[PDB]
Formats: sequence, C-alpha cells, structure tokens
Amino acid sequence: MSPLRRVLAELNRIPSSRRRAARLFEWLIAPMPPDHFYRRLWEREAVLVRRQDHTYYQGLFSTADLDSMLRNEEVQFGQHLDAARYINGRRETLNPPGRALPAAAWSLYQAGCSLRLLCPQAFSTTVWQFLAVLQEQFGSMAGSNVYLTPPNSQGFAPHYDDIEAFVLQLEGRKLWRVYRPRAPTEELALTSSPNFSQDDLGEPVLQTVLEPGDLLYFPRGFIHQAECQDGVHSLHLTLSTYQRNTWGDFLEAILPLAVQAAMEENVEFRRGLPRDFMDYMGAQHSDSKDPRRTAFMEKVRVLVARLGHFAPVDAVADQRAKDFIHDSLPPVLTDRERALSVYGLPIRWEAGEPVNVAQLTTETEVHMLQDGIARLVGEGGHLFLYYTVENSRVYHLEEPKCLEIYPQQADAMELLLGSYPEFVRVGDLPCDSVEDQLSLATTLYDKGLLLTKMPLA
Amino acid sequence: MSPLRRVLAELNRIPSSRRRAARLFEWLIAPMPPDHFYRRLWEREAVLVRRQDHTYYQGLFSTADLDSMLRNEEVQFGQHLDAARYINGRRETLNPPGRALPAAAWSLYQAGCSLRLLCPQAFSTTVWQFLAVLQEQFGSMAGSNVYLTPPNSQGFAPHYDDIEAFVLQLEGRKLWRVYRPRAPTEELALTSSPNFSQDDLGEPVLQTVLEPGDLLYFPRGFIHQAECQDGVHSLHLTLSTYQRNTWGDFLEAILPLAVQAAMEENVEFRRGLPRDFMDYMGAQHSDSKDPRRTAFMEKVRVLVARLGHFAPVDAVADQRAKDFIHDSLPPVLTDRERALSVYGLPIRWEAGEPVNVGAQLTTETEVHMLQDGIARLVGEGGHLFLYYTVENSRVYHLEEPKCLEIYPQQADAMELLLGSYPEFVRVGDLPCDSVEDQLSLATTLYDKGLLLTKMPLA
Amino acid sequence: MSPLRRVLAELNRIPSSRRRAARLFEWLIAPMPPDHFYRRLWEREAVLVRRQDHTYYQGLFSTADLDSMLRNEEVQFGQHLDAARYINGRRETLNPPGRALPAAAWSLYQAGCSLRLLCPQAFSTTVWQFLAVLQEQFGSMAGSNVYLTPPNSQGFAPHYDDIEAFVLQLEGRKLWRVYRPRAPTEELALTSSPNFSQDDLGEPVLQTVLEPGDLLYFPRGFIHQAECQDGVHSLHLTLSTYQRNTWGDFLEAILPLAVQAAMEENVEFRRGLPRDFMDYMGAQHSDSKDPRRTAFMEKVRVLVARLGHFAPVDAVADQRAKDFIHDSLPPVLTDRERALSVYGLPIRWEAGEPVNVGAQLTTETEVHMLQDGIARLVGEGGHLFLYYTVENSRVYHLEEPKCLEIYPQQADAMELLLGSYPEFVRVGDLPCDSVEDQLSLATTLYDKGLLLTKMPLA
Amino acid sequence: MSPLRRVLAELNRIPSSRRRAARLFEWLIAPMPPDHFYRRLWEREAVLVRRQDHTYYQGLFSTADLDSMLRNEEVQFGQHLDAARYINGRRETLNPPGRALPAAAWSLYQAGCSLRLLCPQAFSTTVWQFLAVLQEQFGSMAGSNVYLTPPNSQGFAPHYDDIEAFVLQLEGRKLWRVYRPRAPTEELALTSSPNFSQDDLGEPVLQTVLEPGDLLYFPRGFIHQAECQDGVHSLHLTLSTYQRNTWGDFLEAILPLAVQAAMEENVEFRRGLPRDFMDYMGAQHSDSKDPRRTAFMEKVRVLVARLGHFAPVDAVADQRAKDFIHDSLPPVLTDRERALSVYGLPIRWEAGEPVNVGAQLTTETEVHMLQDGIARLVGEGGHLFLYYTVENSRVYHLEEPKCLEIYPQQADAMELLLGSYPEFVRVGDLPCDSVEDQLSLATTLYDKGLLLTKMPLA
Repeated sequence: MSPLRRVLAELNRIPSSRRRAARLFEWLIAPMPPDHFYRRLWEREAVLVRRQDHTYYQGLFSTADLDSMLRNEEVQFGQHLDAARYINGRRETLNPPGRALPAAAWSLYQAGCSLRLLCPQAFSTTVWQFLAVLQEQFGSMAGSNVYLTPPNSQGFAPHYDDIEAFVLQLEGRKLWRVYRPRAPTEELALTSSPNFSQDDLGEPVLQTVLEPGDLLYFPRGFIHQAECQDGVHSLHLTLSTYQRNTWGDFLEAILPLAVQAAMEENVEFRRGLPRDFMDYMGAQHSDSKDPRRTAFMEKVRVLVARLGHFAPVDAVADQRAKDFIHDSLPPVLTDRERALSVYGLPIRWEAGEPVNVAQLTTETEVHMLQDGIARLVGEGGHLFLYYTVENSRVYHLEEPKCLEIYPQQADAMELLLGSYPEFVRVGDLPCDSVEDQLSLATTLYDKGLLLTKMPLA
Repeated sequence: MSPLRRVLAELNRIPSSRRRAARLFEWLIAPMPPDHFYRRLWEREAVLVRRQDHTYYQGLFSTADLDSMLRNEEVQFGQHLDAARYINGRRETLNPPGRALPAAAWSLYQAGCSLRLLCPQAFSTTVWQFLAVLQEQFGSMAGSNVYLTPPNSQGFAPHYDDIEAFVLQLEGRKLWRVYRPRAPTEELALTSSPNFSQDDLGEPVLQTVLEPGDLLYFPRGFIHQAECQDGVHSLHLTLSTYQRNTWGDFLEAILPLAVQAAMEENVEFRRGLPRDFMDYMGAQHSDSKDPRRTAFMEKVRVLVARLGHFAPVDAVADQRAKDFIHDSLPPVLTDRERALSVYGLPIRWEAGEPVNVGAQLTTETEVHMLQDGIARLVGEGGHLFLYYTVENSRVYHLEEPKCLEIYPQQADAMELLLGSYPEFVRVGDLPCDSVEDQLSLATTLYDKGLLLTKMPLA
Repeated sequence: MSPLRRVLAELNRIPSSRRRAARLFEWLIAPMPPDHFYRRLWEREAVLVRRQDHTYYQGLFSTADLDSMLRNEEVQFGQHLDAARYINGRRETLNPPGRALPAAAWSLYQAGCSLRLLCPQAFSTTVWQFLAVLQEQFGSMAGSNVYLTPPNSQGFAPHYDDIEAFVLQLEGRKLWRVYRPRAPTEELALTSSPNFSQDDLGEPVLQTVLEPGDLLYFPRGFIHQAECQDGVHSLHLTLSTYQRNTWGDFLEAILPLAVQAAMEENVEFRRGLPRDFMDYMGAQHSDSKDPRRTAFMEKVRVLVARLGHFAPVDAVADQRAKDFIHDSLPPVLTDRERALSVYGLPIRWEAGEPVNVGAQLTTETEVHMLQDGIARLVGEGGHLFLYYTVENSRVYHLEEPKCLEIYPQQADAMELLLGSYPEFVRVGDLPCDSVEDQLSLATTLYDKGLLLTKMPLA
Repeated sequence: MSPLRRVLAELNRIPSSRRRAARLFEWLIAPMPPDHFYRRLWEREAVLVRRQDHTYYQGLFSTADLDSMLRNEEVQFGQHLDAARYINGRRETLNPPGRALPAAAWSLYQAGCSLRLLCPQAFSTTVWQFLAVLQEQFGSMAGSNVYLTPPNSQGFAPHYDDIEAFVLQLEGRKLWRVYRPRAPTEELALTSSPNFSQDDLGEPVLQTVLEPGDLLYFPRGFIHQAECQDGVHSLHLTLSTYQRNTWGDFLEAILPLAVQAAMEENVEFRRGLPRDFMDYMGAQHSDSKDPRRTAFMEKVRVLVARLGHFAPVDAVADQRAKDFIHDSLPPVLTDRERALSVYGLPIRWEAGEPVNVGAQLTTETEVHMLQDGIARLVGEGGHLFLYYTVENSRVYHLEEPKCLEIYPQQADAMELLLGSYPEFVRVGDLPCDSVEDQLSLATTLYDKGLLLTKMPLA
C-alpha cells in the first residue's frame, strides 16, 4: 500500500477535521516540519522536497484516470481541458471546439501538445478529498490543475502566477526552472504575468529534474518553466491557494465602510472643504509653494489615519469567511461522521411504504459535523448561518447557502461552533426554553450540519 | 438705481471675474465683512442681516416675472414648478399633470398654495448672472429656488436641508423660525431630513419677520419653517450651495486609489493574511482574549495610517474640479470680454457674402483666458484634457461634460495661461518648443471661446 | 408684402385648421391644382413649378436668419448643423466638435463647404408655422432642412431618400439633376441610399436651374444632386414627409395582433403541426415534389388568408394616429383661437394679488375643439385616452406622449367634439347622462387648452 | 425479462433510429394501432389502455430509483423535486429550501404530501433512452415528470395543461378523472390553466382507476385530477410533448418575414397610405358610413391574403428544426453504432503512451450518419451551418446550440448524407470537385461523432 492511501486510511480514523487538515499538510511536505515551513519559507522562498519514493502520491491521479475521464465524463475543451505547446519561443493553443473525446486528446498529445485539466476535483473523488481537507488549514480556497506533457517538449511559456503553487510530480521526470522575483513590484504579485521570453529571464534560483514523489513549492511572483527530458513523459498536479487573500484586499473592503461610519459619527468628517482649495491643489499646482497646500495634505493624512478607529474589522472578517464558505469544496465525511449524521440515517420499508425510516431528544449529545463547514454572520441586523454542505465540487455552481438564526438561539449556535469537537447535551444548550433548545438541534441535524453521539436509527 | 442695479453696473467695470465674484458676495451680506462671515459664521450659526432698505434686491426677481414666464415659457408642474400647502400639520402637493398655465397656477395660489420655481436661472438672466458670479467664490455649484406664499398660509412643513442656505426677502413679509441642530449627528447633515411635526421641534434659535432687502443665512442641518401672517404675501429667493462638498467626500474618492497604489508599490500590502485569523476575528470573537487579535487590530491601524502616503490628492482635486465645471452655469460676459473674444467678432452676412473675414491672431497678439473659472486642466489615462464651462446650459446637466485634448508639447503653455490670469501674454512668448505650437494652442483656445485678445482681431 | 406674408395673414383669417392646411398647400404648389397633383404626380413623377416670382417665399427663411441663429442660439455641429463638401467624387464632412459659432461656420463656408441646418422649425417661428400647418394635410410628420451652398461647389453626393421631397428655392440659383428610380426595387424606396458615383447614375429625367420662388418635388427613390454655378450661392429649404407611412408599415403592426387573436379565437390556429413536416419542409427540400409540401403550402395560404378577419384595423389606425400626434409640431394658434381659449384668459391683479382667477363654463356655453388635428381618442388596456399635441416641443420627440383619461360616461361626448369640428356645440347639448358629466368634460378640455368658446369667458 | 426490457433489447438490434422510434411508440400504445391513434384520437380524445399486465413497464422507473436518486444525487427542492398536497379544496406546497435528502423527502411523504420529480431523464438512463427515442417520432421535445402519491391522499388540484400527456401507471393504483374541454377557447389550450375548484368542473368524460401497466392519454386543454384511495400509494410517469408547436406558432414566425419580403419585392406593399385615412379609420369611426372605410378594409383583407405568397416557409421550418435540435435530448447509441463510431474507437493509454491511435478514413470507406434525428442543415446570413445534438446535455438547454460551418465545396455531399440514411456511401463517391474536400468533410463529420463507418477504422 502506498503512503498516500495509507495516510488517507489514517485520516479516516482521525475525529477532528481540523486535526485532519494539519495531518494531511504534514504528510504533503514530509519530512519538513509545518511550523518551519510557514514561519520561514511560505511566501518567501521556493522549496524542493526529494522524497526518494516514486510511490508516494500513488493513488492520487494518473494518466489512466485522465483517459478514463475523457471517455466517461463530459469533458469539454477550453472549459475543462486545454491543449498547448511552446515551440520557437512561441506559445500555441490548439483547443478544438466542444467535447474533448479521447481520440482528439491523444491525437493532440502525439502531436506534442501538453494537456492541462482545469478542475480534477470535479471529476476525481481522491483529488476532491485531498483539496477539501487541505483548504481547512489554508483558510483559503485550494484549487488544482493536472498537467500531462509529451516526451521532448514544453507545453507552456515561462511566467509567474498570482497564487501559491505546490507541484506534485506524479509520473516520469521533468526539468524545472524556478526564478526569484525579478523586481520589488513582482514580489508577491497580485495578478498573473504575460508570457515571458528566455531573454527576459535571469538566473534560476532553483533548477532540477523532478521525479515521482517529489514536491516543489514556490510563492506567487516567482517565474517558472519546465520541459520533459528525452523519451519520458511527465504528469504532475499543481495545488494552488491564496488568491487575492492579502492585507490590501482586507483594507479595500474596510475603507469604504470606515469613511461612511466616520462621516455619520463625527462632524469633522462632515465639514466643508475650503472654498478655494482648487487654487493650490491639483496637477497644475503640484509645484505650488502656497503653505495652504502643505496644510491641506497634512489634514488628508490625519483624517485617513483617523479612519482606522471607524473600521468594522470584525464585520469584514465575517464577510471574507462567508465568501470562503461559498468558494469551499463540499466536505468529505469519515465513516463515523456519516454514520452519526443524517447522511447515515437508514430508511425502513414496511409493506412497500417507508415506515418511519429516528428523532432528536433532550438526552442527545451532539456537535458540529466538521469544524470548517459553517460560519455565523450578521447582516441587516439578523444572523445567518452560511455553510458548505450543499456546495458543488465545481467552483461556484451553487449560490451562497444559509439559514437564519434567531436571537433566542444565537448563543447556543456560537457554543456549538466554538466547542467543536466537544459533545454537548442538547438539553444543556444555552437557550430560553427547551423548544428553542431542540428546534435548533433539529434544524442543524436535518441540514446535515450536526452529528450525534450514537446513531438515532 | 437700486443697490442691485448699481452693483451689477459696477461688476461690468471690474476686469477680473475672480474680483467680481468677491465683490458680489461682499454686496450680498453687506455690511458684514466676508472675512468675519466665513471665519465665524459659515457652517456654524444662523445669521440675519437687517438691511434697512426695501429696495436692496430691486431687479433680481419679482412676482411679475413669475407671472410673465408662466405665460411666455413652457413651465411644467413638477419639473419646473411645485404647488404645496401645509395644513393641519400635514404637507400636501397639488401638482396637476403637464404645463403650469397662469390660470392653473394662480387659482392654486388663491386656494392657499405656495408656489415654488425650481430653476429660475433657466428663465431669468439676472438670476443667472447672480449665481454664475457667486459660484466662482463658493467653489461649488450655486443653485436657487423662488418661493411665493399667499397671505395667511404656510406652504411647507418644518425640515432641514443638505445645503447651505441664503434667503433673500424680495417681496412682502414672512415669519421665520430657524432651529439649531437637534442632535450631534444632525449638525452639518449629509442628507435632507423628512418632514417634521411641530412636536419634533424644540425652541427656535432664531425667530423673526423678514422684510424686503433682508438676508437670512443658515447651514445644512438647521431646521426651518416660515409662514405668511395676516395681510401681505411673501416672495423670497433661496440661494443654495455646498451640496456634498465635505472632507468626507474627498476621502471617499481618495481611499480606493490609495490602497490600490499601496498594494502596487509596497510589499507589506501584498503579504498574505494569516491562515487562521477567522479563529479570532469576527462578530463571534469580539470578546476573544487571543493576543493575535490584538496584533491583528494593530496591524490594520498601522496600514490604514500609512495609506495617507499613497493618497493621490492632486488627482482627486482635479476630478472634483472637473465635476464642478460640469455642474457650473455658463459664464456671463462683460461688454469688454465679449468685444475682445470670438463672440464679439464682426464677421457677418451682408450682400450675399460673409463680411469682416480677415481677422486671425498672430505671434504678436496679446492674450489671456476669457475668465478665471471657466476651465480646468485634468489628467486622465496618460492624457491631458481641458474641461470647460462655456458651452454649458443654464439647465443643470442638460449638457454632457465638454473638453478638448491638450497635447504634451503644449501643456506648459496651457498651465501658464490658466495660472497668470488676467495678465496679458503675447502669443510669441508662450512656452512651447515650436512657434507653430504656440499659434496652434492660442488659435484653438480662442475659437472655442476660452481666450480674449488685448484688442479686437482684424 | 410678399405672397408668403400675404398668405400667412390670410391663414390667421381662416377659422378652420383643416381648411388653413388645405389653403397653404394649394399656395405651396400654385398654380397647379392639388387635386391633379395628388391624383397623378404624388409618389409617381418629379415635378417642377416655375413660379416666375422671385419674391414668392420672402419671409420664410434667409441667410441672415441663419447667421442670426448661429449667434443668438446654441446651434451645435452634428446635432443641428452639418458642414460638407463633395470634392473629387467624394463626400466630406468637416464638422468641428461643439457649438457652431458664426466665425467657424462662415470660415467653413468660405473654404467651399455647404451648410445644412437640420431643424430650422426649432429656431424659426415662420418655418414652424409653415410645417405645423402643412403636417395637417399630409397626415404625416413634416420636417425640413435648410441648405446653404457657396458659389462654384457641390456639398453633397448624389443619392435618393426615404421621404417625399419638396424643394423651395430661397436665394440664388442651383443646377439640379433628378433621376428616375434605377431599378424596380428602388421605386418608392424603403430606406435612404448610400452615396453614388457619377457612373452609377443614368440619364437625368429632369435637369434645370432653380431660381428663388421655384418649387421642385420628387418621390422617395428618385436620385438627385445639385451644384451651384459660377458666382452665385444657393439657399433652399427642403420640406420632407411620408417617412415609413406605407401599407406595408400598416400590415407590420396588424399581423402579430391578428395571429394572436386568431389563435385565441379559432381552434384551427391552435392545432398541432405535423409530426413529420420537417422531413419535407426546409431549404434542402425546396425542389422536392412530395405532395405533402403542396398540402402544407395549401394550409398556410388558407390560414393566412383568414387572418384578415381577425385584423384589428381600427386599433392599429389609432396607434398610428397616436404616434403621429407624438411626432407632431405643437399648434400655431390664430389670434381668434388664442383669445377664445384658456391661453387668452386675462389675470386681473389688484393690490399685488391675483383676483380674476379663472372664468367658468356653463351648460349654456358654446364650444368646439381648439383645432382639428391636436387630439385623438385611443383605446388601451381596456381604458380610453385622449392624446394631444398642445404640449409638444418644437424639437422632435423632446417631449414624451401626453394624454388624459376619458371615462366611459364621457366617451360619446368626446367623440362628438372630435367629429364635429368646427361646429359650435352647447355644453348642455353634449351626449352625456348627467349635467355634471357635460360640465366636467368641457372644463377638463378647456383647462388643458384643447377647447375654445364662442365668446371669451372673461 | 419484462415487455419493456424485451423491446429495448429488440431496439438495440434495429439498425435505423427512425424505425426504433416508430417501434417504441407502437409498443407504448399496444394493442392500439398508431395509425388509428394519430388519425382519430391524437389532439381529439382522452384515451384509456387497460394492459392487463402489471409488469409492462418493469425497468422504466421505481420508488427505489427515486430513493436512490435522493441518496446518490444532488436533488434540490423546487429545482428537481416538488412536494405538495391537495386538502380541503386548497392546494399547498411545502417545499423546504435546499437539498432534498431522503429523510426530508420521505418525511413529507408520510405527512401526506405527494412528490414530483421534474427531470428524471437527467438521473435515469432508462427514462433518457425512452424519451430520446420517442422524441424522434413526435417531431417535438419529449419531457417527463414522475409522481409519487401516498395512500388516501391527493397531491395536485384539478387543472389542464399546455402539452399532450401520456400517463404511465408504474406502481399501485390511482383514481383518475379527466374532463373534456369546458369551452371552445379551452380546446387545445395555448397555456396551462390556473388551479380550478371542484365546482368549476362538470362531469368527467372518463373516471377510472389505473393499474400498473395501463396507459392514459389526453390532449392539452383537458382538465384532470387523480387521487389514491386506501392503503395503496401510486407512482406514475407522465410523458409530455408538443408545447407550442401549433400552426399559429408557425404563422407568428412567418408573417413578419413575409411582410418584409412583400415590401421589398412588390411596390404595391410599398405605396403610401392615404393622407386622410385617419378621418374614417379608428375606434371613433367604428360606425362611419364613409365608402372609403369599406374600401380600406377590403384592401387590408386582400393584402393580408397575398402575404402568404411571400412567406419563407422553408427557412422558418429550418429555424424550428434548429430549435428542436437545441431542445433535443442527446442520442442513446446502440452497440453497433458505438463500435462503428469515433466513440468506440479503441485507443487507450498503454505502456505510458497512446496505443492504436491514428486510424483514419480513406476514399474507399462506406459511411452513413450515426442516427437519423441528430442533425439539421440550416442556411443563415448567406452561410451554411450544420447543427447537431450529440453534445447536448440530458438537462434541458444546459448546453448552448452547437453547429459547424459547411463550405460550398461540400454542401451537396452533406445533404446527400442527410438524405441517404441509413445506407452507406463511399467517401470517393461524395459530390465534390476535389478528393480533398471529400476526405475533409468525411473526417470533420467522423471526429464530431456524427458519422459511422462500415468497417471499424480500428
């Protein structure tokens, strides 16, 4: 048995979804320790992990699974699969219209075209499981792409991305070349770059041949390019995360709300501008010596600084959590979680008709299904519980899902969300009455958000 | 002549539009000094000026003009004119559909309805000049509304506005009650309030009967209400300005551009947020004692404070200047300005042919801007544009923004012209790298009605 | 006094607007009888009328009026004025952006450009009356353009239009070449053609030099071109009408309504199509002889023929009338019509207050519609609405469709008034089931300016 | 092996898709002959078929399949599944938001609510094959719904539909009540009716209990209602077709295009309307005796009738076929079609490299269209296009319309293939003036999965 199915089997025996996420990441970069990685390497340097084990990722994804997908599923060119080549320093795209049947795909492959699968998780349960778990410890959507390159070729031109990449060599070997950010403004880039030329590139800060099992990491801003060696093809999966998840993004949402609050709460933000600032402010006056200009600029600077006092940091943090819930992949349940949830509730048929399949009582111990599937949020004064359980495996196919939380249950809801994975008697929930104590537990159980100590039926 | 006619005749002999604007405002609040007014009263107190001269505004606007325009102009109920009355503590609008003919308007007036004309500057050249000149010293659009109230009646319910108001009593008399901001959040209000009841009101900070010639000023946020007492009717013009022209409005436009620039120019703004901040940030974690929450909060305040360094203050001032130019009323030219510009060119059709057709400026022609507040140089998308007011309609926003592109090789000369008004400068002395660039810029500006010459062209 | 001024003074004398319209049109083509014109020439032949009177149109429009307009009005290039020239077989458009000042317009003129004023009626009261009166006998919108061409030049390339044209030569002379429709599909063309080269044209069916006073008419579809000869410039006004006012345009509106009524009222239109008609219908079967195609085609012919039974002809004529009312120029009232309607109602002022107010009609008052083509009763959504032109702008579509609801109880009276103009009818004699309904309808119409009385109310 | 599995296997053996459709429909209404059904019952009468065999449908759909769907599929409430109950003369809808898990669905069931699955063909491979074959002989989209009703209850209120319905009893019994059209306008209704009250209903034309295997058909416009009586639940599948596929619908598309062609092709439809038709046409002239009114109406009648001559029947037929291709369910290939098509080309990754790849066609290969109802040639904007259904989703309109351009050098050959089905043709026998375009088209078609070869290329 490969280390991968062996860790997956282990994962099925780990109760805490949070701990599972930590465990899988640990596995992903073994033997390097997580704390060292996140504190010194993350968003700072390209890292390589030679695992001396060609069977490490075995079971995650193979060229055979790709072939099986194109044949079994409705794979579409462009939307799901791309065909590209990089010859004579030029990037080419031979994407045919419509479905990508095996016959067309392999014909392009033979023609030296690389094949790129955009959303493996939408078609592979293993890949879905992998990403679904890792997203919980990234605190950001974790996506993926699969790349298959023919012998003696290069599918894509050199460039850097707007996300943190994790390259998992799955089959064959390939020569990688990773460069350190060329200039200060490219460090931790916000957007993807245009295809670069070999001349515009400097000296590789890292150049090696990856083999099955190896892991290659590098933050956004680092240019990279790879090519297959002679007579051997390459297949690898790239895990990506942290797209537009910066302090700047956080501020972009904070500021508008801050100025509005400042104007409503403090009269100094409501006072009129001078009647003649147009005489010394503006491009025409960029070289003015009018002392009023200096005073004007100093006032803008202080007012801007004073905005931090009016910044609804918690609200914006909740809004980002909400969006994260929407971007999240649906959860992967363990045998236990499923068996102890509505998803494992059996249905008994008596005389052809379903005979009461089961019901929650005040003597039932429960706790959230998993740790990263729901988030309480305030909007318009009311509370709403946003969750991932109904999300599709395909990015944003489903709209935000939520269920309103009434004030007489707000505390009980926070407890459950904050006490995971501690079993709490439903009768011990902090509510007004027993009714609100059981209606909450039932609603949450029915949606598949809560699990019980022992099966109800 | 009346004081108004005299001051207008005076303005026609003042060469600088900037000086004309200062003089008219001086006249508006006389004998009170503008310095004192803006330093202590503007946006702070309600002010009353007892003129002791019922003829002060003679010539500005009268009931006779209102009657005249209803008959000779296409005044529409609801777009141009409102008919309202306040009765039993309730506000009611009786605006019939369509055109407001004399009979329809006057019969409402006789029924106790007050008449409100929304844009008098669109139909009165005197009000137009009055506002066009004053806008230049407010640095903000100056609008107006005329109110005609019949005897023993009140047209509107108590309420406060979102603009600075100057009330000019033209005819009759009226009892005014102005109240201070009720609560701190209503001081210098951002939006107009809903109608209030006599119950919602406390005690007037100012209660007086206005007489012709008098002036009453009060900032946005101050509640007001007026009624005609037994005997005479009332007619007044309310000059308004400073709608959404606050420090907060300037910041609103500056913030998005500053964060974007910070992210593009400094890595600290591009760094990733923590992977687990959702564990201590949020409404559900407000009381958390996690020391990371303290650190998070501090980082936000530090980054926000640093944004000031990236705020494109000049670009935002120009965008606001551009918007002001779009909201502006077209200029009112003195006799001299018109005679020295393309508008006063003698070219005309005589004997089946255009005559007076040989006038064209040269490098020896001395020029300068037509007026001081009619154009603004604005940079947008790596290009330079000159926005102007000369083609604006007397009707608010009827016309779209008007501009002409200024090529790089002529920018310094354009700025010199905008900055040295009203000093005459010879075309040959404009700072361009070519003689033809000088001529080209001066000709383009003149033909657009943005430049005048020292002596008429021939 | 010129013929034009003499006929306008005559028109003010004629109590019926229908008759005034008929009179001006006979004047426009005199001495040719309109009966003969509409019977054989209209939409069939180009027509030239040698007036032998150079003063015929004096007072309608002149170059000085154009010059005066550019100076006293806000004429915009593109929107109101086009500058063009046809040089080396190519049409050029030299429109500067912005306002068309005299200096700019005349400079263009001196360079060889023709000037075309798009909406003269919006700036000339005489052209307005001229068109407002003529639109009434055309039963279709009447527009105009003024063309000023400098000596020794051609402003536009030869082409044909989608409207019926009447050319009135106002000043100078000009060589015109009018051609008959090149092909059958070009006779009475649906749209304007692109510019053509001198080689695309055929032989002129009419070639002549127009002099002031002359009239030239030609149907849509007829290619035309004109050039000024040596030493003399040309000025003419082109009156246009009948844009998209054909039987086909009528059918376009009636067909969808007819089909939907047929489907809702006759089961035969609701029957399912064959399950296999796709096997024999379609482009890839157009040469097939399958007897199924023949039966399919037969069914279509029969069903389509029956649609005439379900065609709401009256409702569509009303919709077309309604659109014409929306397209109409506001009416030009005679002195009598103004004095006998609400527009001529005096307002008696006493002690600075209006006391005259508004006069009142009684069951004894004699009345009739202000004019014959200013209103139309239209049924919509189960209700009845009276659409009118009295609040229309002289600028095309500046105003939205105006109407007032007519209640069922006053519909017969409303129809009577529209159908009996200009006969006076006592209010008390209107076909309503109550005195209140008679007074109510007449008062509403009078107040809106749609009705006049036999004697001034006051 | 039930009668259903028997015919399905039988179908897999049948070569032609056209004959498979005919065969399945025959099987669907057995013993009743299709010819009789379509000739006298289709769109004319309600029909009952006592099969006397409760296993006639075994394999099509079951309550266990529904249970499996709710378990192993993302079934959404409202989107895929509905829950309702008709009690006390009122209909209720207790659809909770979110996914429809077994527990919630079954809970509503026991609560007396019926359950309706809206698109079973998207989750059932058998329902998909069933509809995919039947759509081919209807010439219109064939859809379906599944209804699960608990004992002693009724889910839906009585009402009629806008589609032709075929009810297949699958499990249990249910008391059905069908009513003939209440009035003439309701026969072959255009749209679904609202919920009716028992009182709004007359006497059923059919009132019988259905048993597993029975078939109940009734036209759009026929009201119906069904209920379970005692201790027995019911499960049926309703097959619907012919939504908006009437002669009227064909006419709606043809008429606008016909009016335009008539106007461009015949000058009579391009002539101007009379100048004064508004004087005698319109609601206000409904009772006019003017002889011109009669002539106007008679001319409208004839012009409408003549439009049929200009109707593009073939192009509209092609557009409707194009729409049907869009609405069509994807093809359910037979083993032999698969093996002979690009879908059955054995080329799979072996030895770390694609094996057995490269098998192409030659001028000596015999090929015919994969099936008979998956493509349609359409001419648009002067260009030729082939629209197909092979890439359609089982989910209605989830995929946009798909087509490929066919150049002139191969059009004739394409139609040849479209009409030749199901007999083979040598690629060298294509009608093309070059072997290049012969192989080009044959390949383009085989790669898209629209063509099958006589002998497996691999």
